[PDB]
Amino acid sequence: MNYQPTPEDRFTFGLWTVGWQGRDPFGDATRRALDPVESVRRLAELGAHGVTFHDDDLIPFGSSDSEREEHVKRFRQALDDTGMKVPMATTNLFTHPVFKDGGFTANDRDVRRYALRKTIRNIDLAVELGAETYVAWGGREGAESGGAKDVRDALDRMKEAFDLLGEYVTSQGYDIRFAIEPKPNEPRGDILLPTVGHALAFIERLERPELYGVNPEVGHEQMAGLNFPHGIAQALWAGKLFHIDLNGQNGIKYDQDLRFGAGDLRAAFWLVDLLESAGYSGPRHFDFKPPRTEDFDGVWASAAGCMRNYLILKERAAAFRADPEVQEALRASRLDELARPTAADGLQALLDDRSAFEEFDVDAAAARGMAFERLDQLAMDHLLGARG
Amino acid sequence: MNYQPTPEDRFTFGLWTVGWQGRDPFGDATRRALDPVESVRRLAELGAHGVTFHDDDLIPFGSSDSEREEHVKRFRQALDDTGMKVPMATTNLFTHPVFKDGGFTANDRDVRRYALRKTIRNIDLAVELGAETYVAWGGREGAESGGAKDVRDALDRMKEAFDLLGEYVTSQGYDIRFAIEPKPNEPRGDILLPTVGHALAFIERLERPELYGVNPEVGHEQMAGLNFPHGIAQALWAGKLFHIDLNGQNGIKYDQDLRFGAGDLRAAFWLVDLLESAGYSGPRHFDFKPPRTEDFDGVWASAAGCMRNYLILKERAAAFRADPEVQEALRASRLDELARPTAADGLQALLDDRSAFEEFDVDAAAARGMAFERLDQLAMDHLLGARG
Amino acid sequence: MNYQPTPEDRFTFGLWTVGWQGRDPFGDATRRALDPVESVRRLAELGAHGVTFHDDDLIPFGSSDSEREEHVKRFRQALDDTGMKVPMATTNLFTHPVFKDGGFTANDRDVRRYALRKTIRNIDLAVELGAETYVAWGGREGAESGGAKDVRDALDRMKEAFDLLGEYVTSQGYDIRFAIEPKPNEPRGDILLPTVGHALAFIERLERPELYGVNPEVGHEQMAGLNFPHGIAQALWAGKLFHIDLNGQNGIKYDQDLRFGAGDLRAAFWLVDLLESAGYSGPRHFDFKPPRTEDFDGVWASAAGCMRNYLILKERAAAFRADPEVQEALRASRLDELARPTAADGLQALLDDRSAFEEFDVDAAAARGMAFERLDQLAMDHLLGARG
Amino acid sequence: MNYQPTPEDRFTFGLWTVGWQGRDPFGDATRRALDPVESVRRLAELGAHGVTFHDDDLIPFGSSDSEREEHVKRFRQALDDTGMKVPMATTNLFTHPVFKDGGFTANDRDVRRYALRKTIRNIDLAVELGAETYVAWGGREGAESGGAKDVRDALDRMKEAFDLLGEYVTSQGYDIRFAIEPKPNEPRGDILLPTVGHALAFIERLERPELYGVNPEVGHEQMAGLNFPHGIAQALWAGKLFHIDLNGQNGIKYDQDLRFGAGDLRAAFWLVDLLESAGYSGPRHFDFKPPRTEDFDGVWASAAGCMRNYLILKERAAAFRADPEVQEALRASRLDELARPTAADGLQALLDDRSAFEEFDVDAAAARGMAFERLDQLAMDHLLGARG
Ligand code: NI
Ligand code: NI
Ligand code: NI
Ligand code: NI
Repeated sequence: MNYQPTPEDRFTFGLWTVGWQGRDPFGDATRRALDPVESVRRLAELGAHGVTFHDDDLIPFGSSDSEREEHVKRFRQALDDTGMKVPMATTNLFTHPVFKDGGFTANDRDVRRYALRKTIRNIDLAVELGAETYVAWGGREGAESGGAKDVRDALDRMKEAFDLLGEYVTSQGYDIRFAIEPKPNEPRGDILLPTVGHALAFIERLERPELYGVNPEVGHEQMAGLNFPHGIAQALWAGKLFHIDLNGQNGIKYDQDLRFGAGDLRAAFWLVDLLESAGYSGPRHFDFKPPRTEDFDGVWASAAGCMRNYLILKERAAAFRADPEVQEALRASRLDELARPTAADGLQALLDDRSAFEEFDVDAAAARGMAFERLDQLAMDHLLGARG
Repeated sequence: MNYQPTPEDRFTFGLWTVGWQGRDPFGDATRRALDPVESVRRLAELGAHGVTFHDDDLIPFGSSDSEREEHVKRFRQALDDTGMKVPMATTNLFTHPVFKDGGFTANDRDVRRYALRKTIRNIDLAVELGAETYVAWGGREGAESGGAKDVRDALDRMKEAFDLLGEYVTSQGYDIRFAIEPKPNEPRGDILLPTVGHALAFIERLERPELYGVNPEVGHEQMAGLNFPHGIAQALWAGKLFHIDLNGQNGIKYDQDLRFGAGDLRAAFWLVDLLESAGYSGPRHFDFKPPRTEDFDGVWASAAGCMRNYLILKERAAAFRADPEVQEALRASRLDELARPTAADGLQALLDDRSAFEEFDVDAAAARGMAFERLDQLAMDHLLGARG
Repeated sequence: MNYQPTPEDRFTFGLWTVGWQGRDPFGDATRRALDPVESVRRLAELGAHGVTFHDDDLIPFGSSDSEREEHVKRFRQALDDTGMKVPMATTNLFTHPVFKDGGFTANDRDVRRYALRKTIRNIDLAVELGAETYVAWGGREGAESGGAKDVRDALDRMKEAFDLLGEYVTSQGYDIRFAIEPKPNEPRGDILLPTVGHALAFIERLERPELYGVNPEVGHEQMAGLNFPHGIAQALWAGKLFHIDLNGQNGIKYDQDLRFGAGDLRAAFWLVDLLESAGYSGPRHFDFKPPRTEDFDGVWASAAGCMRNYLILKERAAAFRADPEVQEALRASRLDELARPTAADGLQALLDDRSAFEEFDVDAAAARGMAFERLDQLAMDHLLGARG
Repeated sequence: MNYQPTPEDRFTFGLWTVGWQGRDPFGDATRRALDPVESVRRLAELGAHGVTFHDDDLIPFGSSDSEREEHVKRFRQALDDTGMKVPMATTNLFTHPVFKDGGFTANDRDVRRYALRKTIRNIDLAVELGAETYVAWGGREGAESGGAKDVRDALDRMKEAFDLLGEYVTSQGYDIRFAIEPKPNEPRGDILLPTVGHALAFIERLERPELYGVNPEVGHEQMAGLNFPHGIAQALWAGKLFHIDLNGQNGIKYDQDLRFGAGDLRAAFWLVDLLESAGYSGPRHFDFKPPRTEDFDGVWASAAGCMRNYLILKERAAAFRADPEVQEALRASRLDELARPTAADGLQALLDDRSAFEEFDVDAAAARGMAFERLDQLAMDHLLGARG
């Protein structure tokens, strides 16, 4: 009755997560840098399936074409030695001062062209390493003040950028899809496409919408006070959940990036329930930061904790849905009726159906209790392993 | 140099706004009810263009077909006497206990059919009164707990509802469009389609998307900590801003519905700037509540205040955009460059353009300051009428 | 290994909690009213220790002196029949329209005098029924706008009110203490004494500070995004935690009043840990609302759930502190060193101690990891009953 | 009719504000470092009264006693050359990795002793430079997880630290007072003494309370969604506002530190109104950050903007309080009655006064409107300079 991860569980980590040195807006690094090769090795030992990277995590900004080759070759050798995969890659368009007003929607046109070239270069690298998903997080696309950015022009520029990227992968014959990662704020005062919904809407305006989906992050939707499982359900409904980032957040404040399971524990339970129920089959990626209070031992403890907490929640959610008492409570709360069409009989039969209105007993309907609290206490008992 | 509204300004109010009696979750009504006919009269005297209604604001729930006719005829006479119009109408699907688990996405199928019949009935009434926009606010669509609602099934049901409504207006030959009004929470723990972005995305999945747009509300996006002007810009970009609701909100807390201009005053300034600049031509609707501390004199003072504050902001934003010093600062901050295509030369020329990457001087670009703070202080001076 | 409450567990409920009819700002009551006598009976059957009341919960506003006697006598008989106690009482100074601008700090002086008389009358009643704690929640003390309330004058008035109440109980020889209940907002735009800290500070300015403490509520501090267990620790440190209100809240939004255990589950765990560890011996009072989706069966299910979730958390926290692996991790994280004085040797020895500064090896100290993540994963394993 | 600051206006800035290089959690510095001597010079040219510093802003961490002397002597010469004063100083106990778990409440006892020695050393320096106020911001005192910190022990340690500091300044005969600066979160998950109220309460438990007050910051109380002017009024009421930090914040999110006037503009108006009305006579200190989008020209523009926006608000608030129409509206809203004692006649006369209860006409009182909306629209007109 234990919780050891296997590469079959598809757990992945970014190089930048366990390799975060602990620098925050008020303080210096508390840990030395990690060689990517060591991270790949340590993570493989913990049971992880693969790793992800920003271009600049793997190849130091300003590297010569040959230094580049050397960096990649060592990385590739660590992957061969461990069996680790690289399912996703992304571009760093936020750290260098040149991106201080954004990458794809910077006001300066020459910066936007440069942002696209830096991206295209890394897409080729990611296809070579086998990635299937290319993520875009526009961390610097946004503003601190109202006049600094015309948002209709900036969306035109954002669409222009993504359309060109889609032209490029289709012309090269690459099999890779894009995933946009929303965040409402930080480091910009307000960021463009702030939530899963804004990114889903945007995508429908691209030339080839089928090439793009979303990469939602637990803590990001919670920084807007939103229900993350609800957001994920809408993305699944639209057919657009191409990737997901897992972590923990305690409410509306700075982006904490705690390990998965920390923060809002019940939201984590309902998220795992939904992913496993909908048969989500992509990576379970952790975008998190071991607190700067920790040494390297606490770093690996924190990474193990991410995977452990997913597997415990997976087991409690599976026990909840398999419990006959729970299946009866779902029927008592009429979840089965929610799944049936309101009016498969069609508009005309509905208009002619007097039991839908003229003779509907509104008082008897209103008196029916929904029985949601007992259902929710059953879900609580199961999460806490208190089923008696 | 004053600020009197005229019916040309297209200011509208819901019957439920100035007619709110002051009941809140912790206290009794502090004001008597208003006859709709008196509200129409008082508002006409204040300079308003028109009024809006929920079915149940105008016709008491449970009214006989003849009481109904009487209520409508008196209303129509007040409109004829004053020249007031009715540009928008909506359905009350949230007050009656029968809607306690929602209208279109209630778990009980018979409640969902009833919700659609109650709606269709009011669409006919709204077309008779001349409305051009039919608003839907699903205030009860949502949940307090994770197991109570499968969100993929509920979105199926929501889409089913809106598709049927669109079939009905097209079969009747009615010229009316729908506008969905998002809200993140309250009165449900979490509400479905919580933000402008989620509603825009949803619409793209309907059978006839062209029939539907959004009706965003200032306070609702701010209850999620989001930038309302940014949200409106995205709706304008998508061609979907069919209506708008104006009011004030002080941050993330219960829905305050203060008069427009109250709450976040700078957001109000940038919103007015954007609406007038984009040539938004629909109603300027106020969805607000005079505080329950007030008597009827304070009610009409609060309603006048809404319109006054819009006209003052309109004048300050127009002065800001006409100021030659501001047009020069916009150029200094490269807003003009934001509006130009990144790569009208096409993908291949970009890939071959060495100044976009191989020979891009990243250090010189990064050193360019954006000059946003002086621009923002110019916007502040103009808002405060302190231009010297 | 089960979780049945007994009157020894000191669980109490307000009449207004299970008796809430479901009216919210957007909808009608969904449940009939409960007779106080039935609530006392049902709660006794569930294992509760006692009940609490507002004056107006027990005696309808505007009751004649004799109707009053009748209401009290029936109540007293239900208490005798069940063994239930009344440890706390409070005043309703927020529902009647007369309190729309507050009770003790209303701008109208005659309303403030009336507020004090209504209070004094109920203190006598509470002493007769045996209450030991008199709670004050100034739900209407505050403002929607900046000019409406001078806050220094209002604090003068608040202090005046509480000093007079203390003069009265000391002159009558009553053994009862007062507890102030903070809330940051709702129903007023901002409420005075918004958090536990503001109320603790205020008390130190009263004539007889020893007579007053706080009654913090889980959801209220969380509506300000604060850490409720931290807040409770500060109140315990000051010797001022005279009572506590338990419930659940999902983040910063309207006051949800969910059952205890719902909302932020980890905060609930750390709260129970602290109360049991500090030996808090007052009532465990639930101030919560069964969702309006529920019928009376769901009401009693929700109330049982409050007590069940406390007892489960109590058992997991006790298991955590008794676990030898956890006691070793606490030592590894230096919690033992936190409890020792920094400088019991005194100022002069510290100034003369060169190992505190001149010869302190700052680099070796900084490299020590705090081991907090493993400790926190041990706390998680224990909460989820996953200890292996 | 313009807005030029003079040293009489008592405007001050921290060295760390205009000298912030632009490093944030996601990106590199965008500006070179500033020599303290140049900042003192540039600020003097802008009209500032003085500067403040952390020990480590002025003397690089790890400096020899002689390098120290050199740094101080150049600084002192810049002060002599410009006439600038140093009214406040503070300690950096948050940047160095040694303070990763706090300074005064770190779990490691040797770190806490070192924190006190680093502090005492800087108090002597501050007294030499003439400061009157010594500020303490415990940015690292707090936790990311529940078990990492026992908050009652940590408050014991915090009190121990401040008592020793007070023993030291009294034994040295120094005339300097302490001011504690609260913040609810960031960089720790939750920080101890999170709001003005918590710090006021804490102080009352110190050995010599009269030596300590608060230094509230606009953005910090707003990160908890609180009303900053209300908070300042409570501090003034307690006699404890020894210093204040001014800046701008857009709601509940990461600490933005925008220039004063940005963020919530109406809160800024009511704050200035209160400070000038209560005769606050300390420094008007700006703790803010010029956005990293800016070059040095935008840095000085942003600093000028702080002072300009204070002087504009000062003029609008003074015009509001001097307006006879406003004085009449204050009387109409009964602000004059708020300032009168509720019961100067005493408890016994109140108990015997039948007009306070037996014969109080509650219905007539309730019908009185408070007239707050017209008052608030007068305040808006004055702020926008739209008085007609
Ligand atoms: Ni994040
Ligand atoms: Ni609203
Ligand atoms: Ni509450
Ligand atoms: Ni700050």
